[PDB]
Amino acid sequence: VRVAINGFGRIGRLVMRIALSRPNVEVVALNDPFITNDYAAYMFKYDSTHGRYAGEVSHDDKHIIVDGKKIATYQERDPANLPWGSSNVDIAIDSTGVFKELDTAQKHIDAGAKKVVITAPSSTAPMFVMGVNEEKYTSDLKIVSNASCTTNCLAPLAKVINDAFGIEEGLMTTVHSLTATQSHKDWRGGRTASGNIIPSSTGAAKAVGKVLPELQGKLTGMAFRVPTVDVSVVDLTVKLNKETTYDEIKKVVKAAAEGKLKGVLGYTEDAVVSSDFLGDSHSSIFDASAGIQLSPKFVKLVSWYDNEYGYSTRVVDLVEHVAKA
Ligand SMILES: *[C@H](CC(=O)Nc1ccc(C#C)cc1)C(=O)OC
Repeated sequence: VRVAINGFGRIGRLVMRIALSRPNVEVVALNDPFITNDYAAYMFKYDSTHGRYAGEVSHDDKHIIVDGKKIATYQERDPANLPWGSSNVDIAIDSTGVFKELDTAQKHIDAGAKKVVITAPSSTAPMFVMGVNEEKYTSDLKIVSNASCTTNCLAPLAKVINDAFGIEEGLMTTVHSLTATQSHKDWRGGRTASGNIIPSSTGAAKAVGKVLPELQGKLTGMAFRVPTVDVSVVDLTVKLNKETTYDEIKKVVKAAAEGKLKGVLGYTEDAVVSSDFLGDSHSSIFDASAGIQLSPKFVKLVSWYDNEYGYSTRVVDLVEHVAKA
């Protein structure tokens, strides 16, 4: 599968690291009008949290070069100008977060790509979360969104819990890290991040309603942003339809993690802390020891996620899936 990446922020760079390692995915091109090839190579080589790339990185006037593989580079403000038809780009991965609707992501189709994968939530493109609703994709949909990293953490765990015990209602808190610098629409967010706990909204709990229609209207929540490494944790307080015990929840989650959700949902019982998940490619790692059940239908469930790395692995997953179709 021949892919091109638009945008070389955190996500585009990690999607590229992962796609270089996928045997059936070939990275053909990169586009980003705001950086030069030498900065792109620097940014790709170094990462404060996910380590130096274990391989050789350089560049020339027309490529970024990774372990010898030359990857053509472009600087187009308008993706309609990119040579995707000429380059034979099967799937364009858009990680700019600005061409994230059906009419704007269309530009990659116009430029010659067969399909587009938006690495950001979308109001108009269909949204897919691996292990939740990817079986619902059909090969006539040409533009799709991988939702958000918090949605990717919550939705697999919510699906498992709802399938086994039913969710009547749930309230979610995410203790959310500073990913990168991501302030006149959000006053709390313009305060110094570095020493503060900063409450914030989130649409993650409601976007689960898109990929799990049966949970529509049954979840909401909020976030506390903290100044830690790029690993966050979801704190899900659910009212259940059916009585259960915490050991039963553990077995159900563990079975899904070892079975149908292998590689997407993880499971631990160790005395973990957030930095133990830097680089973890799961969407959601259930922390069995951190959760707590009060009564047979009322439980707090806890799940970790590297908010860049698991998401970016799911992106390349969705790319292969959309291609396998
Ligand atoms: C996952 C990474 C991420 O969570 N970025 C993020 C989201 C919300 C806020 C706020 C307020 C800050 C940073 C991702 O990129 O999904 C879109």
